[PDB]
Amino acid sequence: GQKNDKNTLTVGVMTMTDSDKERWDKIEELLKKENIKLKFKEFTDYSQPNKALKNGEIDINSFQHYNFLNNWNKENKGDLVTVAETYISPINLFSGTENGKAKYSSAKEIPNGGQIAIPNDATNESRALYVLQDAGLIKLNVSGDELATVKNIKSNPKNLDIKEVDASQTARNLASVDAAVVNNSYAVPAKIDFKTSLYKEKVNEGSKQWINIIAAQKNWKKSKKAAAIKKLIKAYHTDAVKKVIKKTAKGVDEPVW
Ligand code: MET
Repeated sequence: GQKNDKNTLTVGVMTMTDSDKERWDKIEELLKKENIKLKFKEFTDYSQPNKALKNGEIDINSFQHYNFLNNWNKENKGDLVTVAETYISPINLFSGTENGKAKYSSAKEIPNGGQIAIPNDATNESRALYVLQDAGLIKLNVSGDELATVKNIKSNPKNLDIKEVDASQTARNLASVDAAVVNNSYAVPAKIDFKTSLYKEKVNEGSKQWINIIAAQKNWKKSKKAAAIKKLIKAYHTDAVKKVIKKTAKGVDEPVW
């Protein structure tokens, strides 16, 4: 059956944006030459694909950054591994909206006692708190690779309430809160207007932790899928695919190969 078919790979992804479709189209097209067939399982929530991969419902996934992976392994006693890097996806603080329009043109306009929604998984929660500091809204007593929670807020001059919600729910909150940090995987399908960005995460040598990856089981190299996974990586790391991602996700996803 499929799990023991050397020429089929089942890939776990989030609900596909148009740019996701186009890039996986090109990968598929390139993999015909190798007689590999791709199948996709789409997930709606970040807690799902690593569970599905451990359970062997999928052969690899392509949805997360290194941090999320390491953290997920820890919370779950998992042993999933990184097989390759894909793109980085600098995250934004987006203005809350009223009848669809931005309430604020810059972070400094966020009112005293206002509310900001962020992801509630350790690594994206922390990522978002670092963006708030960069946007000039808060100060943290922790720096660099060190994880942050609300407990690390040592300055909050506008007395903002930080509402920790699921990464999948930050977008939905924008109509109810003053601003939210929203992963692009969610921001694009929610059809958020990116003019409402009040701050875009910066990319430096310290951003390797937010590089997205393809993940597999620890023993994938001894599995029926080893050859197909290697071929998939070669197909992903082409100019053809790099061009597709840059064209269709310029400023959203940036290939790192
Ligand atoms: C599930 S960890 C977050 C991954 C998302 N694609 C990002 O780079 O923000």
